[PDB]
Amino acid sequence: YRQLVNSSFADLQ
Amino acid sequence: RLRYRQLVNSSFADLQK
Amino acid sequence: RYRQLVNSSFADLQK
Amino acid sequence: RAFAKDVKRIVVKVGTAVVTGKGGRLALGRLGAICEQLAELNSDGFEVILVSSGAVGLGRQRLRYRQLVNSSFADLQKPQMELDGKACAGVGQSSLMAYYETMFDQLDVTVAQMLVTDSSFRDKDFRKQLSETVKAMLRMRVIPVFNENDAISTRRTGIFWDNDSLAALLSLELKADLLILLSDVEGLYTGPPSDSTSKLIHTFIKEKHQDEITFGEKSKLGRGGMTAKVKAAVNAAYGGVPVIITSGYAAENISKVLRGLRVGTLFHQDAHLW
Ligand SMILES: Nc1ncnc2c1ncn2[C@@H]1O[C@H](COP(=O)(O)OP(=O)(O)OP(=O)(O)O)[C@@H](O)[C@H]1O
Ligand SMILES: N[C@@H](CCC(=O)O)C(=O)O
Ligand SMILES: [Mg+2]
Repeated sequence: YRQLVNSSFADLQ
Repeated sequence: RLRYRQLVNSSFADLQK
Repeated sequence: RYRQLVNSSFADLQK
Repeated sequence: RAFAKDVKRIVVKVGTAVVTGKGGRLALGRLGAICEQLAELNSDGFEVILVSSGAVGLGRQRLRYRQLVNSSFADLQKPQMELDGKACAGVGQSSLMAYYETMFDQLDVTVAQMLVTDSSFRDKDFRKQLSETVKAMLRMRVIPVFNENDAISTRRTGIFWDNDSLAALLSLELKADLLILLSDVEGLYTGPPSDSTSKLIHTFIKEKHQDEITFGEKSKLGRGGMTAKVKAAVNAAYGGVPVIITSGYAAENISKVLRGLRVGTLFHQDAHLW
């Protein structure tokens, strides 16, 4: 989660 | 392109599942 | 402040 | 409107309001109609010089989305600050020239990116070379797209930091016949158009329409709004260029003005003998 909350929409891509 | 659209429309609570 | 952002969509944040 | 017969060099001007509609989105509806009308005019033997504006809005919108895509969720916590005082402008001018090309490559009319600063102007020997260049470019049936470079400037006299005045100066320098100032409203009213007290006028008399023109209780400032527009028009008229202010949310109007159908407001140096 923290990773998800500390990620870039570009990263999420 | 469709993956981009899906990610643009998704809700953060949906990026976990 | 938090919950909204959590459930909102990247598009939405662009309002 | 008798001058409409003998005009073969016009300087139209689309303001940011005309170009952009919602959320830094090019008004494809308005811009397309205006470009189509300009292409039809060009074909009918008319030197059409286009002075456009709206790069700042497009740059602001695209740099917004280029922040949120490259932002961390934590960042989304606090409303982001100003994007920039000049970079939005840069990106937006790029985008606008891009659009124009794409559109003018459908009706086969070539355009050139001529960007001029206030310092470049006022430089002796510049007010000429620009002149000659623009003349040759018009001669090969090309439509220039003038603008004010807001990305390499240092202002943060001469041009009035507005394309509207830029239009005026260029028109006087390039020795144009007419300068059109397409805007959102149907012309120069007697104040704010919302209330019924303000009434549209059709000719700007020097000593008549300078007592009931507040330019809105609202002072635009950013684009100088109307006051600036009226000033530009007056200056252009005085130098020897008739100037007409008209709505731009309807391109068809341009043909009516050029053909002569009593539409808009006239800022003519022949006010006494009219
Ligand atoms: N005296 C007036 N009569 C009619 N409308 C007015 C008056 N004063 C202010 N306004 C309003 O303010 C606005 C001023 O428009 P403005 O000239 O700033 O747009 P613009 O030409 O796109 O500016 P720019 O291109 O420099 O960004 C008009 O849309 C008009 O509705
Ligand atoms: N900065 C905008 C125009 C600024 C203005 O409204 O005059 C551009 O370069 O296109
Ligand atoms: Mg203005």
